[PDB]
Amino acid sequence: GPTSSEQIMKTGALLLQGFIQDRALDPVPQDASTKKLSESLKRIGDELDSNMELQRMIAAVDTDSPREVFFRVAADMFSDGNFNWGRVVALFYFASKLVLKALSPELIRTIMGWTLDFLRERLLGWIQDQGGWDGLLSYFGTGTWQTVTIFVAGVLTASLTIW
Repeated sequence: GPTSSEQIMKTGALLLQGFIQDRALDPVPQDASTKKLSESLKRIGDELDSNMELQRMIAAVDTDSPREVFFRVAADMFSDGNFNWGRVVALFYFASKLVLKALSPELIRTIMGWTLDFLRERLLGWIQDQGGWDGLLSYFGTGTWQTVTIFVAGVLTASLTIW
């Protein structure tokens, strides 16, 4: 079921992989909720793509160690010990941005593993408490593409600054 850790990891990999192919390994087949989730992540990422302060900040991380900056940003976004879906979206979106800079190639799988490792270690308990990824569906329903973007862009920009 969708609260099983194994299902959460699998759906998470699929959402992350499918999301990284938007902004820029074979697509194992998908379900109905996960299709709705992929469409939503695409919409948010397009909206985040046009958030100018966010893009200015992402352009500001001159990163010779993508792993260093990635774990510093993921930790900082969660360093208060709380969780919410906006931070998760921020995490996925930032991983996709690191992929884009690497387009100068095996890093897709590398960066995906960083994100799923952070997901498993730091986030899985909270997602279980949410009922699984359906929690994220609700988060997109309770709001507006343009409204949720403000908050995702807010958490990601704040974290990129500390670094």
